[PDB]
Order: sequence, then C-alpha cells, then structure tokens
Amino acid sequence: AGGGYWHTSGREILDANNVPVRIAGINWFGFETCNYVVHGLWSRDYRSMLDQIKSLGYNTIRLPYSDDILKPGTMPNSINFYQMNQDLQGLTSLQVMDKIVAYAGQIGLRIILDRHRPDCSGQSALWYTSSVSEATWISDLQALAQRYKGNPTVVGFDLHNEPHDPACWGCGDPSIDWRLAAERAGNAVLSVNPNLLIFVEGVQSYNGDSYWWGGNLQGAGQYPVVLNVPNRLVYSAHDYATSVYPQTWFSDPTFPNNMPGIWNKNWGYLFNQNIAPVWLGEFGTTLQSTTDQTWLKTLVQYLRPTAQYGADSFQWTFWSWNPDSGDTGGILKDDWQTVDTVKDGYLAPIKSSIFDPV
Ligand SMILES: OC[C@H]1O[C@@H](O[C@H]2[C@H](O)[C@@H](O)[C@H](O[C@H]3[C@H](O)[C@@H](O)[C@H](O[C@H]4[C@H](O)[C@@H](O)[C@H](O)O[C@@H]4CO)O[C@@H]3CO)O[C@@H]2CO)[C@H](O)[C@@H](O)[C@@H]1O
Repeated sequence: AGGGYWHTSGREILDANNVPVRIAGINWFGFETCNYVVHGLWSRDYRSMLDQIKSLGYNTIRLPYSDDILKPGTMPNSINFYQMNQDLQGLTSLQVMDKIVAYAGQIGLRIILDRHRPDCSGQSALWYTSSVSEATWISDLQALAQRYKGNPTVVGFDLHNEPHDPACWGCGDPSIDWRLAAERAGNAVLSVNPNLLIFVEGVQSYNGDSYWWGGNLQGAGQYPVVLNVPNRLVYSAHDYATSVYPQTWFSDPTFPNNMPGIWNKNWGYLFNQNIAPVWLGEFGTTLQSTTDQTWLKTLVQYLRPTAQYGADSFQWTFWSWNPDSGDTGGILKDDWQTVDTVKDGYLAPIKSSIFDPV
C-alpha cells in the first residue's frame, strides 16, 4: 500500500486507494547541523544506508533540516567520496537531498521533512528568531513543497520542531501563539501542494502543566488547527525518558502505571476520541537504566502493536538511526554498520510494512 499522496480519515492515514497505512519509521538526522548533510556518509554509501533501513523493516524517514540548506550554494561537508557516494560529489545540500528522496521512493520508503532548526546552530522555542524571520520560514516551506510537488515520496511537512516556552496554544497573542502560526504555515504549504499532510507538534506548557517540548497538545481539543484543505492534519508529540531528562513521573511509586495517564492527557486523547491521527515523532533512549527499559516496553504497548491493531494505531518515527546522538544513542552502533539488535528488538511489535515503490 502507500500509493500516491495520503489523507486522513478519523484517527487513521489512508493512501490514495483508501488503504490504511501506518508510519513506522526512523529519524536520520544531519541536514539541520552545520555539516549540511545527513551524518554517516563518511563511512557508508547513502544507498547502502537506505537499503539497510528498509531491511530492518522501517518504512518512513523523518528528515530534519535547517533553513541554512536553502541558502544558495550551501554544500555538505562530511561526506567521503572514495568507492562510495561518487554521485553526490559537487552537489549542494539540496541536490544531495534530491538524491536521498529519489532513492528512498524507488525502494518503497517515504519521507517527512522536518524543519528542525531555524539555522544549524540550534533549536528555537518559537518558530522564528531575530535572524530567521517567520516569512523566511514560510517561504522555505513553500520552496521545498514546490520542489517535490508531484513526487509522493515526500508525504508531508513537520512544520517546526519542538515549540516550547514561551510559545502558547490558543492564547490569541500572535507573537507566541503556535496554534495560529501552524495554521498560517500549513495553509501556505497547502496553497502550493494541497495533497501534503501537515504535521503539527505541540507546545510545552498548557494551563500551568509542563511536559516534553513539542509534546503538550492539551489545547488541541479546545483550540483545533483548522486548515484550508480537509483531511490533511495529523497532530504530533515527542516523549522521552530519563536518559534525556529525569522528569518527575519516573520517580512516581506507581511507575509505569502512571504513564498512560500522562500520555492520554497530553496527546493520546486525540486518538482515543478519534479526532485526528497522532504521530509520536521522536522518542528514544540509551536503555541504560532499568526505568527506560520499562518505559520503552510500556510505551511500545501503548502505541498499539500492529498484529492486534494494524493501521488503527499511533504513527511513530524513532530517534534515531544515528549512533551519534548524545542521550538516546541509536539503532546503528558507533561503526555505522552494526545494528543494536536489542534496541531494535523492542520496536518489533509496532513496525509495519514497506510501501510500494514510487
Ligand atoms: O539535531 C541533532 C542533535 O540532536 C540531539 O538530539 C535531540 C533532538 O534533536 C531534540 O529534538 C530533542 O529535544 C529535547 C532536548 O534536547 C532536551 O534538552 C529537552 O529537555 C528539556 C525537557 O524537554 C523539559 O521538559 C525540561 O523541563 O527541560 C529540559 C531541558 O533542560 O527535551 C527535548 C525533548 O522534548 O532531544 C534530542 C536528544 O537530546 C542530539 O543530542 C545531538 O547530539 C545531535 O547533534
């Protein structure tokens, strides 16, 4: 399944033939950093990497980028061209992105572009900064939309990575109301290609209640994002364990029984109530503590195993494929070749199937 551009129907995503599909993928970061390209191409051929992602059973790649790669002549700076990647030589970050998107389509994978950082220096709480205005943000989203218009390999956009304090959901103040910003951006994107799915993340605090950046969608029920083209919206949340931040609910004595309460509250309810599909965009852990291992086992079950629920479940993209992620580690090990079959083992009940070639 997976043919053509997708659309929502209740809490599910459906391909063009109306067959339900499930995004069960991985994050492959690099384009958002100051290397201006996905990491690991210093040890592997990109195609050999894409083929291995497919082999492990992952069907979608969330590809983080920063507005820097849209500046004229921006080139990658961490690729090795000996006996590999010979065709990426002399190409700009964008042209290298076109190659990755193209091969991914052919082998049956899909891509979701994620505006991870305003610039390669770091993330931002708001969707704009003094150096990267809101208009650049929108022009850039429209440019990428235009660039891949007609190639269903790119199924949709993750508007802004991890909006957080001081951002608000529904407060009505245009300078911090992420809810209004997402509609503003989403509608600009849909004006270029109205078949793209629009993935909108949450904030951090809502009603004095704090949660992971990008994961607080508590205001969504009361203050929905409303787009010009219906059945394109998918809410998104992020959730992590102690390897990232020793949140307090991990110290709760009833842990992990308290978890589904937290999850239901902040994002699950949109799914449970069949309002719209929900995508856990980032989640990972080094699995060093027994707590993260229990957290992962628990969470994997909450997201609904494919054997039981099929496509009527939560969409997900784990973090990350890269082994060079500070406090989460990744599926590959430090050699960019050996799989961490153990961590990979936990995600098995929620993996789905590879899509149709594009
Ligand atoms: O992008 C390349 C870069 O990625 C890093 O991995 C990051 C992800 O990129 C990022 O999206 C994700 O965001 C984290 C953030 O890093 C944490 O510091 C933050 O912790 C917050 C917490 O959310 C709050 O609730 C709490 O109150 O405060 C703390 C901060 O003090 O939580 C968000 C998640 O919502 O985190 C990933 C892992 O760090 C890699 O680390 C880096 O090596 C890569 O180069």
